[PDB]
Amino acid sequence: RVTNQLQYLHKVVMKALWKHQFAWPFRQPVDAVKLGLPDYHKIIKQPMDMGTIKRRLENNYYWAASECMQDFNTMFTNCYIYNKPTDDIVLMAQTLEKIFLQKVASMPQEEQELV
Amino acid sequence: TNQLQYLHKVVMKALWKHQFAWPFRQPVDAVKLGLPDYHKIIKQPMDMGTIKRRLENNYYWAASECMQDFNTMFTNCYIYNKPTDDIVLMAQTLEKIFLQKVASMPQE
Ligand SMILES: CCc1onc(C)c1-c1ccccc1
Ligand SMILES: CCc1onc(C)c1-c1ccccc1
Repeated sequence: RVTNQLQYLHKVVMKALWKHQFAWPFRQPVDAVKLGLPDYHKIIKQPMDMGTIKRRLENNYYWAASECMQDFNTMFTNCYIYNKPTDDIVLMAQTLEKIFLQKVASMPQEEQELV
Repeated sequence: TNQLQYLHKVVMKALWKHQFAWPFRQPVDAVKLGLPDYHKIIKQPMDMGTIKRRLENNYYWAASECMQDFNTMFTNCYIYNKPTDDIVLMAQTLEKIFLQKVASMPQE
C-alpha cells in the first residue's frame, strides 16, 4: 500500500538516513566474504540494510509503517549484536538510529491509504 | 505533553507488564550479578524504572528524548551481552512492542 506513514518513512526518514555521512556501511547488505567474516551469518540470522529497505519503500512492499520500522530496527540491532562494543560501526549505527527515532517521533499518528 | 502521556500510559504500561520485562524494570545490578566489567563497557546505564520515574517527575521536554532512553536501554543490552544470551531475545521482543506502540503515538 501507499500510506501517509510509509510516505513519511520514505520522504523524511530514509531521505535523511540514506545521505548521512555514516550511512555508507548500511547502504547494502553486509558482505561477509568481502569483510572476511565467516561467522557473520552464523550469528546474524536476518540480515537487513538500508538498500533493501529503500527498494522496499520504492516498490510498495510494505503494508504497514510498523513493518518498515521493524526492518530499520533489525538493521541496527544486528550491528549491535555482532560487533564489539568499542567498534566504530556501533557509534555510526547509534548516530543513525538516533535520527531514526527523532524522525519517528513526528510520524503521522494514524495509518491510512491514499485513494 | 500529549506524546509524553502516551509514552507513559500506553507504551510503558504495555512493556512493563510483559513476561520478559522483569530484568528491565530496574538498573542492572552489576554487584548482585557479579559483573565487574558491566560499567566499564556500558557508560550510560538505562532501564524502564528510571524512564518511568523521569516520566512521573516531568523530566522530559520532548517525546523524542524519552524514546532515546528506551533505545539506550535496548542498545546497552545488545552491546554488552553475548548474541546467544536469552536476555538479548527478551530485549528484541520488548523492542518490537515499543516500536509498534510508538507508531501510533500522537503526531503533534
Ligand atoms: C561486521 C561489520 C559490520 O557490521 N555491521 C555493518 C553494517 C558492518 C559493516 C562495516 C563496514 C562496511 C560494511 C558493513
Ligand atoms: C548483564 C545482564 C543484563 O544485561 N541487560 C540486562 C537487562 C541484564 C539483566 C539480566 C538479568 C537480570 C537483570 C538484568
